[PDB]
Amino acid sequence: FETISSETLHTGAIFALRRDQVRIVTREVVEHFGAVAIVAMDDNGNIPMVYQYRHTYGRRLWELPAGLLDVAGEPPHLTAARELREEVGLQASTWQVLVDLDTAPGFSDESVRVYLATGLREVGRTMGWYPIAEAARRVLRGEIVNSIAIAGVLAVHAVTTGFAQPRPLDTEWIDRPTAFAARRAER
Amino acid sequence: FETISSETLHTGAIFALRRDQVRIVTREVVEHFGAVAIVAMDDNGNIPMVYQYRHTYGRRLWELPAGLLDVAGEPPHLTAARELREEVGLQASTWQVLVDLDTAPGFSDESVRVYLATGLREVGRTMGWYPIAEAARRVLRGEIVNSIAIAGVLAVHAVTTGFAQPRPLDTEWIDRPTAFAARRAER
Repeated sequence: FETISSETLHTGAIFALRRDQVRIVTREVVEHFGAVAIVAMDDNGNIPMVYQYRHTYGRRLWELPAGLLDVAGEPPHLTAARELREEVGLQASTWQVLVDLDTAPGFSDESVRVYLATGLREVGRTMGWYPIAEAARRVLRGEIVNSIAIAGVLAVHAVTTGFAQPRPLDTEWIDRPTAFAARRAER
Repeated sequence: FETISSETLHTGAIFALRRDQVRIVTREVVEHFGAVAIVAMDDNGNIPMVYQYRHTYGRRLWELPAGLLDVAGEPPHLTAARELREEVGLQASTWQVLVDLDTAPGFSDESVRVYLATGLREVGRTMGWYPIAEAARRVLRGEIVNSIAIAGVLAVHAVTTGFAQPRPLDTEWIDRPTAFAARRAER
């Protein structure tokens, strides 16, 4: 394919709208920072999940601890650990790549990297702990709909059943976003 | 929460950008038609998947047959069957709700309903057939990243392993989008 022209329609706080002419059709793309989420499994096979309000839906959704890659230069790995700390008060000795997901391939360039964190310590000084199998049944029951949470929960479920394995932190993130970050629209 | 004001920033072909002031912070939402995807499992436990180019990522991705709910009044169920036909030349005797997913809860109201279609007939006159277990391993291997495809594949995988069950077509779709459709910006 060929990108004829690129035009910015609007730049917001967390994303930008750009219209491209493609080889000829209009292709409006929502540039995004990209994000990271964490599936922190304890030694008993349970994971922590948060209950957060999502304006887009006008209600609260059960999700994995997660955050945007809105810190220029900060490694996703670091961002993920920082978020696990802030969100559920946990630090993990081990970090591996569970699954990457492209949220809305149809209109945005956001990609989310989900990590599997184990060897947990409770640090610091709404959320719930769910056994992985129950979290999985919740997904298949519609109680968990957030796309990042679905991927993470079913992915770790496939891992805890012996079906698959996690991955090295250095696993390539094929679609990690870069456009919105490259704009540096701030200051 | 309280929605103070709603302002439309831009209306496109498949989505609209609206900025809301929430109880006070800015909350830009991408209104979407919503979409449907189909996991058509044959009697041997294999499903068809398409290899489609996604401008947002600048490459082709493996996905499930899917389409937008851009047909006013048309039942998702109908849209899904139409898409299964057009995309992979299949008609299914049985239709059940596999899983619903909210793609990007952070900035868009799109929600996607994934159906499990069985009792297949090849009708009519790129895509591939993958055994469910292999499709599942592809996900956990990063070969399948589309969020809708991930949900569908791992969901049917949990079903084919006896872990969970599908659902009636009348299952409630909690976050089926309505805002963009309600605008009726056309003609």
